[PDB]
Amino acid sequence: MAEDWLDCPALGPGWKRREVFRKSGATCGRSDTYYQSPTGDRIRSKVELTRYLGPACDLTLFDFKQGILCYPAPK
DNA sequence: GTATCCGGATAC
DNA sequence: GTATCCGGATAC
Repeated sequence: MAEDWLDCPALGPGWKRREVFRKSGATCGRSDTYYQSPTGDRIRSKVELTRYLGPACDLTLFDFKQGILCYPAPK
């Protein structure tokens, strides 16, 4: 178990992101990144992330393939 | 029972 | 047509 859990500053402390290069079947070869909340919540995408954070807390600067906030805020 | 992963579904 | 997110299923 434990494929590769890496930190995820795209949200805050506690968050963890992982990479999944498929395993087989038909979709084999695709890479899916899964990340768990910072203290209790399984999110598999940005929407799921926007859920535990609230609908008003959008995440357009969050990378679904990396799990990081490339840019914090403009002004 | 847990855990991972596979596959597709939907959307306008 | 593409893109993204979700869900369940299986596994032993």
